[PDB]
Amino acid sequence: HPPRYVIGYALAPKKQQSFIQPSLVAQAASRGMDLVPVDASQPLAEQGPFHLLIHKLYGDDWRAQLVAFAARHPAVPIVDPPHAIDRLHNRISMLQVVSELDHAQDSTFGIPSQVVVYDAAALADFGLLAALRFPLIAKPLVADGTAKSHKMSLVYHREGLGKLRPPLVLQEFVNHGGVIFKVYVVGGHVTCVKRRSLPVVPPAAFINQIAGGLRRALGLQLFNFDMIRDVRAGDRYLVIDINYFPGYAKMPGYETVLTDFFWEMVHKD
Amino acid sequence: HPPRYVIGYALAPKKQQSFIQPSLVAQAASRGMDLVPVDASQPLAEQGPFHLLIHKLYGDDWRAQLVAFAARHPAVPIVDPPHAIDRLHNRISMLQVVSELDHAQDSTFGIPSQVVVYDAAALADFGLLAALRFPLIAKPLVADGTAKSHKMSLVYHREGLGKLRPPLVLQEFVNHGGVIFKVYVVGGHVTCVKRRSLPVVPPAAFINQIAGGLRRALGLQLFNFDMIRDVRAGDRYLVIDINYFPGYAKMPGYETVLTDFFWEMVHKD
Ligand SMILES: [Cl-]
Ligand SMILES: [Cl-]
Repeated sequence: HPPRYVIGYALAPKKQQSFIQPSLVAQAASRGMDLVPVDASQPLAEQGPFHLLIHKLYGDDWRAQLVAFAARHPAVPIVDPPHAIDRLHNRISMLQVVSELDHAQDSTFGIPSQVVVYDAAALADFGLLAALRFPLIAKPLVADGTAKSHKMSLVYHREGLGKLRPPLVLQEFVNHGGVIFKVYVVGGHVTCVKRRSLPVVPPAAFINQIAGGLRRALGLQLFNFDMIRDVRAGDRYLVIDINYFPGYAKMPGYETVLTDFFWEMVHKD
Repeated sequence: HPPRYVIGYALAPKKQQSFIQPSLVAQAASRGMDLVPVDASQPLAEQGPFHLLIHKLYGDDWRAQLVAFAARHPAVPIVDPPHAIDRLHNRISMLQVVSELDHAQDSTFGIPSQVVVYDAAALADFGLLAALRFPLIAKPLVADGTAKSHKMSLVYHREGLGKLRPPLVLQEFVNHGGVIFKVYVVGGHVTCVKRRSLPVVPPAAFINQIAGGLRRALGLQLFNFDMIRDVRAGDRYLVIDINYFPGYAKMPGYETVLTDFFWEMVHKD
């Protein structure tokens, strides 16, 4: 009796293997939603009508197909738009966006200061590096997340630092008490994981406002953010990283969370 | 007998006053080129045919008119495209682009390392700031050049630093021997000014290759860059700033340089 919605999905085979699971496909179809793979080997405008597109692909060809799609079909949502995803690719611009949140709660929300190093010479000669407290978080300045060496790494000593490839961004990583909070966000829904960095949770209303703010600022429905407590004061939180469309299939109950999401998106008013 | 070219110009009144001078307009017309102001109070597609557009305006309305213009008239050059100008607005992304030049000359070309500070708290608490050698160069992280307080400033002491507005980018400014080189570029043409920062020139072939590289990397025909010698080694140069469409009317002979440019652009093959 009631009509059916197509969710097209354009994902790499490994993301497909991990995120598109029998349980997801079956729950979604049970509620009237058909997850349908997108032929990477064929144009998007040549592909069957969609009420919703989700993807995690990069590259000029894909972005092009999506811009075309967006022009041709303004009412069909894209999760997430390529321009919104680009906002994550420069670490310094990403954190620029997070700076623009209003904080106007009894918990405070800061961004950590960063050192940017652009060449081999600087990595050896820059005096300021010799007054940095290890361990350090290092990330290439522009990445995307695709290459394995576009990921955050710890550095325990100067010698480890000198073997990294510039341009990179460094952050002191010492005020956190050995605890990271990975926060997974799916539209208006938030979930939170204490993890022990170096291989006592924040107030839930606070985390919700932060997730709310990042979502409005980045224009992404699917991300996680890492945060730490500043254990100097013990009421101050710092966002240290944001990653697009993370590995939700590790969270139990993810199929229910993503199916409710998919359904919210295909009733977008 | 030979045909005439229209150069449309969209500039703020103060840039108009300084750059559009009787000598320019008269030299250009003498060579068959009509500089014609653009009605800011009317749409661009409603304005008379142009063989060339030069502008120094910012804002979503202008960028829109230009994107439209670019779609409708691909063969008409725009100096410079808005997306190319945006490449200058984040100091860290700007220097990212300059990092990507090949250097493959007996002179070396580096980028200085930068500290990025995002909030008031960090400006007071960040330990790394207390091991920085003054004087410092400070610039807001995103600017555009429009507001007067979107310009590079010197900082002589910690107390001066604590009164600046984050997010900002800091650079140690101590290795330069008190000498800045402002380098003005107009398409393939370069010119060079020794200036005494804190209120013995580089090889010309070196400066030309750098200007060449920045021009190809940024996709801007009209900029200047500031460079210093590293006076430790005395053969190593660092780009410390780039500014779109600078005050050429201060250089004597600028009318001849810009008229030859305008003419090169309206024979673009
Ligand atoms: Cl997954
Ligand atoms: Cl001028």
